[PDB]
This record gives sequence, C-alpha cells and structure tokens, in this order.
Amino acid sequence: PGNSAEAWYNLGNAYYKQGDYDEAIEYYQKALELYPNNAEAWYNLGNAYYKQGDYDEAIEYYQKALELYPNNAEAWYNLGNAYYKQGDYDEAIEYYQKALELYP
Amino acid sequence: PGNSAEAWYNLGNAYYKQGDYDEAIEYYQKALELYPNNAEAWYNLGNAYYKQGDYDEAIEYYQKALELYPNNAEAWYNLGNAYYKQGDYDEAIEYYQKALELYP
Repeated sequence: PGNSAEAWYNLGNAYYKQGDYDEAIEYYQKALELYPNNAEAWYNLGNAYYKQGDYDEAIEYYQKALELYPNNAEAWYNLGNAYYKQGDYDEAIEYYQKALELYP
Repeated sequence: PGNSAEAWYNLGNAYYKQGDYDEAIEYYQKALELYPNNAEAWYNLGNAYYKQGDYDEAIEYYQKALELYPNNAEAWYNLGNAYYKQGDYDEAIEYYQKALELYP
C-alpha cells in the first residue's frame, strides 16, 4: 500500500502521541505484519496497550520487544511498570533492577 | 593535616575499591568533618556501609546524599537496593521508580 514498515510505525507513533491509542495499535500491527521482527513496533505497541490499562497485553508485547532488543533499558522499565500496575511487586522489582543495570 | 576534603574523599574511594570498607569509612568521615555538605562523600559512605551489609546505615547516608544532590540517579538506585536488601519492597520500588525517571 503501504510498503515501508517504517512509515506505518511512524504513523502509529503520531496517533500514540495524540492519545488515539486504538488507532496507534492498528498501525503498529500493520508495521509488524510487514516486518514481524520490528522490536520498536512491538515495544510501542506495548506502550499503547499500557496506556489503555491493558497491562497483560503490554507485558506480552514488551516481552517480544525485549527478546529482539534486550539492551532497551526503557522497555525493561515499562515492563516493570506493567507488572507494578498489576500489583506484582516481585516482578516489577526484577525488571526495574534489570532496567537500572543497563544504565548507562 | 590533611586540609583538602577532596584528598580524604579520594583516599576513601581507593580503599573502597580495594574492599577495605572499614578504612574507606574512616576516610569518608574525615572528608565530611572538613566539609559536612559533601554529597559525594555521604553517598560513597552509604555504599561502604551497604557493602558491609549495614543497610540501615547505608539508607541514612544515602538520604543525606540525596538531600544535597537530588539528581543523583545512581544514589536513588542504591537507596532502592538498600531497602530491597531489607525486604522493604514498597520502598525499593518507590526509589527504583525515582531512579528510573532521572534517566537520562
């Protein structure tokens, strides 16, 4: 359409910035259909789900992001945050500590 | 003797690096006697106590460090660690989150 994975990813980001999380998700998913290994699309998808209060979904996507890009301190942080928002303090701490050991 | 707060602080650091925590503490304390507001001496004193397993002492010193130098992300982190090592997960998380919001 629609042949650059980056373009759909950029559009996801612009909707996300505007607070239109539903739209952002559909674009990120299109980026990932073209390019399933796009760690940055998995990550921002996680963020979009997090912002909606769907912490289970965010966790699953963050996990995929981190499998492909394990030096993303910010994603470790947000993974920690997602567990924190579920009341899983043990896991929040584990991932906060991982985020903090990647700095700088 | 012994008139540069920095010199005593540097010596504290060299002992600390060598694993001689007892000695490191005595030097940091001398730095602080000259210069009670030395945030970096309070901080590394905390570290020295932490390394000995005296987490209460480390916390108290980290607190002083952070009152004087609140943008020290690393000190927030180690404060979190000190509470973590005491099993106070609520406080560990609070300070981990503060450390992580100071990055970068």
